[PDB]
This record gives sequence, C-alpha cells and structure tokens, in this order.
Amino acid sequence: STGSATTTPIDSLDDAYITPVQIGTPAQTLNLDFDTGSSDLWVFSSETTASEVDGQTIYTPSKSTTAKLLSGATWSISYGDGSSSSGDVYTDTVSVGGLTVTGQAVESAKKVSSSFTEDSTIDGLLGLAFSTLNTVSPTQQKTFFDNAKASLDSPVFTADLGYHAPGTYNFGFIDTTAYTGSITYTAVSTKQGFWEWTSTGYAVGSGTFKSTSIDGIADTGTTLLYLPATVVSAYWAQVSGAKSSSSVGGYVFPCSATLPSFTFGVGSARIVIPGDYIDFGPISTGSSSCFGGIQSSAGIGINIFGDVALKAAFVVFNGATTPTLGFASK
Repeated sequence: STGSATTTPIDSLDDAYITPVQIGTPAQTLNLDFDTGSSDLWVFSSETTASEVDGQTIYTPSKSTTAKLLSGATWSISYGDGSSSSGDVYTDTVSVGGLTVTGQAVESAKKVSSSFTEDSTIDGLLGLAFSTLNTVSPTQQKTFFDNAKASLDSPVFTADLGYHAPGTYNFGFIDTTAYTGSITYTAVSTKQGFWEWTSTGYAVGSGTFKSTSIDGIADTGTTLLYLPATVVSAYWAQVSGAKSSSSVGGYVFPCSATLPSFTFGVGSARIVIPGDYIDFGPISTGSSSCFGGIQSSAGIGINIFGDVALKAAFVVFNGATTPTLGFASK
C-alpha cells in the first residue's frame, strides 16, 4: 500500500504545516501537524477542557463505531518549545492520504497548553519519530508509520514541504518526479528516538564550504533551523545590522536586508536554503526588525534541522531495518 497527502502552511510565515487525517467511522477529518521529532498522535477532542478549545476541530470518539477506549492508558508530553498536552487513549481507524491503519492509538487530549489553544489551525499532532519516544503509559504505543510499515510497498515516508506553498507527505514510495538530481542517503542514529544524522558542513551565501560534522535531527515539527552558535554567528555576520537580541529571544535583522543563502552538507552533496526562507518577518506588527530563521541551538542541547532546512529539500525517512535519511534538491 501507499498514501499521499498534501500538507499546507498554517500561515504566511510557514510557522507549521497541517495535513488532513481521517479518524474513526464515519471519518472525522482533523488537520494534524506531522512531527518527525515526536511519536504521539494526539488530538483535540470532546474530552478536551472546554476553555482550552478555541476554533479547533475535535475528535469525538463516542461518534465513531470503531473507537475503543484503551483501558487504563494515559499520556503526557512536553515539547521543546515548552508547550504540552495530556489525556487518555483510544484505538481507532486512521487514514492518511488513502493509507489506512486499523487499531491506531489516538491520544485524546484532556488538557492542552496555551500555545495549542491559541493556534486554531492545528487540531493535534501526528508523530513520526521512533516509537520508543511514545509517551503512552503503562503500555507504549506505536506511531502511524510504525503500524503501517509492514503493509507499505517500501518502508519509507517522504517530506516535501513547500516554501509559502503546499507540499506533500508520501508513505510507501519515493516520487521520482518530485526532486532534481539524485537522493543522497546518510546514516541515522536512533539512540535518542529521533531521525538523528550528521551534516558534513555548511556555507554562507557564496562563501567557501566549511567541512565540519554537525549532529542534529530532521524535525518537521520545528519551524526554524537551530545550529551551533559558531555557525549561526558566521551566518548573521554577513547581514548588516543583524544582532542577537536577548529581549526578543534570538537573532534579528533589519527588514530592509537581503539575506544570503545557507548551504548544508549531506555527505558530498549540498542543500541550498535560499535567503528568503530565512526571513520570519517583523518581530511584532509594523516593526522594521525581522526575526531570523537560523538560530542558535545553544541550551537546546541538540541541533535541529527544522522546516527552514527541510523545505529546501525532498527528504526520505527510510524506516528499513537500519534506518537512513535521504536528501535531494528540488
């Protein structure tokens, strides 16, 4: 089997992407944030504290003839951005782009943090990291991909995120029309439960490539590119007037600037992030200070190849017995 679904930016900045997901019988379609940096499929629901729901579409398990309470199971998650959610668990039928999993753990939120409430466009998350990170207790549950894997034509999914435009998540096949040149594959460590890999270096604009190992994670659920302070400083030094602002929470730059591109290495190959992808717009409405899309990972504890990086590529998440990651230009 295979599946193919369009993923759409939630706003004009590509702050996140939503993908429609069918849950239950009859189908209830929710727009979920596919997150290769976590491993829980959780949804706003009829059980979510009413004051914490503001415009989201909810899953109502009592209206699904295939929903079953997973007795005794609870979940609770905290994300790198400080947001969180928790609740109980059902199993139900879940379909993405024509690919169906029966008995998928659907984690129903009883509580969500303010950042989730305030984002009316995201109805929940669909985790695509390794199932070892799943938070369901006392019986850990498998991701949608892990459940689908054996049935897929090939044990892979691909992320093809758009810049200010829709893109595609495919399951079970590689669309050879969706990228240019060849896909370069690179090793993955699953030791921390992430799609963790080592970039071979970087360049700023038309500058020379610096060969240096950068360990990080391919994370569709993180907006920006978080890299070591040395790398980030080298980038922003090429933008007149750019500076790190403790009050704002990262590098800012004059909105009048033209940003240089940023290249990262994948083996001997190179992915070029155009300068415009690095612009996240005014820090507040009407400001002439703009927020940068490349930020320091210092104090995150891990480098994160988030959407800013991934949307410059066609990315293969290869879930073979020994997982690997593939990147192509597009």
